[PDB]
Amino acid sequence: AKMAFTLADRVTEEMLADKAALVVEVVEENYHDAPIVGIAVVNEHGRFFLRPETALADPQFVAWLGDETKKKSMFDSKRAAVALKWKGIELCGVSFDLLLAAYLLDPAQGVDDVAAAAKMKQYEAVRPDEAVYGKGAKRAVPDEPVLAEHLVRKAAAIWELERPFLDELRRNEQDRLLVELEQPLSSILAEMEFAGVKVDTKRLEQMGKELAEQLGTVEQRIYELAGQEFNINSPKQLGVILFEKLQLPVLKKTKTGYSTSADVLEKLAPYHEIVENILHYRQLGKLQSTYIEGLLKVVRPDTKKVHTIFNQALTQTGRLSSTEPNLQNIPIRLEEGRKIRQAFVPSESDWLIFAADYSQIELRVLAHIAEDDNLMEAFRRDLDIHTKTAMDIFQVSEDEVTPNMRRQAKAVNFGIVYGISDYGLAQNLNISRKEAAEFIERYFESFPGVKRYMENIVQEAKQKGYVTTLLHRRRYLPDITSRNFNVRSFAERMAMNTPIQGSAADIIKKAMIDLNARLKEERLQAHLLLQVHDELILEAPKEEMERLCRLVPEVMEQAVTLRVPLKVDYHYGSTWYDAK
DNA sequence: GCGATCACGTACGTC
DNA sequence: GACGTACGTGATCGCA
Ligand SMILES: OC[C@H]1O[C@@](CO)(O[C@H]2O[C@H](CO)[C@@H](O)[C@H](O)[C@H]2O)[C@@H](O)[C@@H]1O
Ligand SMILES: OC[C@H]1O[C@@](CO)(O[C@H]2O[C@H](CO)[C@@H](O)[C@H](O)[C@H]2O)[C@@H](O)[C@@H]1O
Ligand SMILES: [Mg+2]
Repeated sequence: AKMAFTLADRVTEEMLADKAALVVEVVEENYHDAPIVGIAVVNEHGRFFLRPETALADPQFVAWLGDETKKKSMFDSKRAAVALKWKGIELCGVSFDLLLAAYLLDPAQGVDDVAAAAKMKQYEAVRPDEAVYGKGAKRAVPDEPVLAEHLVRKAAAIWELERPFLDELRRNEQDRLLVELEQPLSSILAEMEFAGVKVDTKRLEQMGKELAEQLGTVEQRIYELAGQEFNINSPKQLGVILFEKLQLPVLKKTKTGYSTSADVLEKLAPYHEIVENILHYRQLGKLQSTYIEGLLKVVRPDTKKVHTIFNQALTQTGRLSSTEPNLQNIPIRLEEGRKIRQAFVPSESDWLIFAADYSQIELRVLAHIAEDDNLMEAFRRDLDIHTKTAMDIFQVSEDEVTPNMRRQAKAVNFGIVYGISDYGLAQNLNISRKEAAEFIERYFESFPGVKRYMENIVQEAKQKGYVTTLLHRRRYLPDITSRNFNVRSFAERMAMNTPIQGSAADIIKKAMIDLNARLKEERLQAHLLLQVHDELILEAPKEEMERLCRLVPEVMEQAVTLRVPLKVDYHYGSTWYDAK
């Protein structure tokens, strides 16, 4: 049972219709400067397979690819677009992306290939990529006959599934979400990934040296205090030294044995001097392994740039994720690790890094969605929200709020957003369950609208089977009806949190689209480099800083209109570290 | 039997 | 609440 198709040796005009399912196959997981192993086209005139070397060298085919009036339906068009950018070829006219369509229909399905998306509509006339290419290590491109049929079958599925997927998106009121938000964003992410972020490798290498020295020192000190050498990196070996040789108290256990998380070590520090050293060692080693060595491993030696890949179809809440390298988790909390940001620099001379971030976007979204009078007023006054929460739940004036009170109020705020339970809050604040329960109780008394929302949203998830965000993104919560307390509760926390985190995701994605349109209208050279959930990082000529200081915050603040204002802070400097 | 690879638990970096 | 990467350790793979 083979699918019919023409294995063309040359490109013909009927392969260039103004509507087609297109496959530009890039097998390598990381598609940056990666090989395109084959091309497949399916349109009204039939199915075709084209060898990349000839198709991509064909002026007509290249022109067709770049013609915005020639509409293409694809799966993961960003992958193709970026792989083509590295070859100096522009991809335009992508009007439908099955990966993004499937993602929006149900993020939980984990659709990562055409076959997985096709199975949603009982279409199985296509094989999963893994079945054709093999897993991880044994992952190889098969001979042409096998490759060609696979690409043609994927194109054929895309061709057949577009209407069905679009129809369901329409029924879900998500058609604009795909067409006006995710698809345009995909092209923007492609530009961002392709541009990359320049790295000062000399800076990183120098940091590595000083880290190595500091590690050697702490390393020896640890052995001295332990009275013997061992693999500090090993949980088993460490636990034995700490809880057996040194007799430290076992305050927490792990499914496998002794727990040695920083949370536990801090509590053990007063008992023995080795503890602080282990914590320090943990901090330095994390920086050395994950950020210094890890980063230098992925930097391109010729341009000294790192090109992350933003997974736009993975998170259950609509957020993006970042990989190889993950540029969404570069240190900042602690000064030592924060200095790593000094290594992220502008890509051109006399340019600067510009960073803009939303101020408390999640709590502002919560105020809007819950329509809580107290919380909305708080933001209308642009109050320090943690101080305000402390005043309310602890019943004191502003000048009566102590640093510890603000710290705990802040913990409660993070918890309320996470739909946190009394135990979750108790664990984070390191207090009792009942105590944590009282804080939550006081919070709801001060913010009745929020309590009402949390109650109503859980019931809505139960009734509808899912919850939605401002721009109609959805997340199914089948566990919401489980008779298992733990499972159901987790589903409830997700019901309370997804509309918040998800709506914040919708807003910044929209801001990105609005921003790029504005930058183009103004013909600024400034361009986006990264997005870190609630912040946008750009780079631009130093001469554009003044215009960006007004333009970026405004665009981000006006992306959507809520019942409370949106507020954006911004900074700029010679490096990402300096953009503070 | 021996690298190479895979599977999974633990810890920790971000918002 | 949402992520990704590095590590250690035990198990399984691919071949003789
Ligand atoms: O191209 C990104 C896009 O591809 C998927 C598979 O459909 O993920 C692949 O590529 C990522 C980037 O290298 C890898 O992290 C991932 O392991 C690989 O399967 C989608 O999830 C993603 O949206
Ligand atoms: O007072 C009930 C209160 O409990 C929550 C969980 O904190 O939900 C429970 O009770 C509901 C009945 O009203 C069930 O639908 C739900 O499954 C059960 O967990 C709150 O949502 C509710 O306000
Ligand atoms: Mg912020």
